[PDB]
Amino acid sequence: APGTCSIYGSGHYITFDGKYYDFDGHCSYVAVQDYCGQNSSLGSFSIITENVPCGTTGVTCSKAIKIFMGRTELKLEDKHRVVIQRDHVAYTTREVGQYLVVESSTGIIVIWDKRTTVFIKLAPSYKGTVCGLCGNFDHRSNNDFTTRDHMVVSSELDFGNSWKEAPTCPDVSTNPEPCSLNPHRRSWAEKQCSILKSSVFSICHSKVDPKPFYEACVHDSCSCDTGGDCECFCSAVASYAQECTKEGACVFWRTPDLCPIFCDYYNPPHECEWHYEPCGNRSFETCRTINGIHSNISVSYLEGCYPRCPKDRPIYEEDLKKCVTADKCGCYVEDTHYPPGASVPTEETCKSCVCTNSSQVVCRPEEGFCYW
Ligand SMILES: *[C@@H]1O[C@H](CO)[C@@H](O)[C@H](O)[C@H]1NC(C)=O
Ligand SMILES: [Ca+2]
Repeated sequence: APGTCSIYGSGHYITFDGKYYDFDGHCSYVAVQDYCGQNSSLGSFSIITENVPCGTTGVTCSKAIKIFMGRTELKLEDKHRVVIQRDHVAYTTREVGQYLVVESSTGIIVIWDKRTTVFIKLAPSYKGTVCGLCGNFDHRSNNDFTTRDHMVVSSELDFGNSWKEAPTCPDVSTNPEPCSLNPHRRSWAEKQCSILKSSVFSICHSKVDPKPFYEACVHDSCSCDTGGDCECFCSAVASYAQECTKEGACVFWRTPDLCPIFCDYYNPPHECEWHYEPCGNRSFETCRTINGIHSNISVSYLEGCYPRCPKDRPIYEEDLKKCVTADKCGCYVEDTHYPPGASVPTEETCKSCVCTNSSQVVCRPEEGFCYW
């Protein structure tokens, strides 16, 4: 029973609690934090999305995600996870299918597709104790629009604006209407996006209502008018797929003509490792699934290109893109991978260290005084 916030395409949001709503601000904003009480200082983590305008109609798209876990700051930007400041909470950074996943010992998962979409998973412990654009995760939709000042509002725009992180950003006064703005895109938009209501997604229509996702798929196909509309369309179908695969109803919607994916590209010369899985596979073992964070909270189900490793080397080792035996993974220290044999660094005195040929990190003193 975790909660999931979604932020995708050109300004669409799904609170932990099931409220769909659009908001298009050109600022950084608080997707969710637990600094939500009366005290400035009382809380743990904030997750920020930096949004930018995308297209000419005035909509805005998510471009980066900032993660604060206590005094630690991470950014997801330019297809990377980069570290801005660190002193220590534990997090691990895996690539999973299409996505890039940051996972923390404290119940927090960020799932990012390296473009406009992010999912945020919180462990059930956080119920009630969060706030921001994702709501407060208390099973009640009616009340997610709580301003940073603890007032309830009906206005999408007041809500969103009160969760801006830099006060010099201007406020939003209007919610753009891209299809009326760009009627010459209405037809293509409604045709492509009509897959979401078609037979292909039949099984999911019991579990997830496709109206909001269809409407945002059209929104975006009209608003992506500067280049690259097929990525806005495909992103928008994929967000729906996800909710399905979550709520049980994995759909194989991709085809060579519609939103093709090129997993075969990653295959070496005479091999057939890499393959598209539309629902992941739950028993996917990587070197980082085994030696990093192990939360109750599942990410296996994401679509992407996955490798198939042999019996003789069942464990995919992300960092060197090779298959290996569990004991030849290497070492992880502060989410940094050292291979067997490599030397592991040490802000400690007279103490040298090594990652062994068995994926353990062990240290040795140096008597050059200092001893055992
Ligand atoms: C909470 O606010 C009080 C003042 O209301 C302040 O003394 C305190 O340092 C703040 N943070 C805490 C107690 O962690
Ligand atoms: Ca709520």
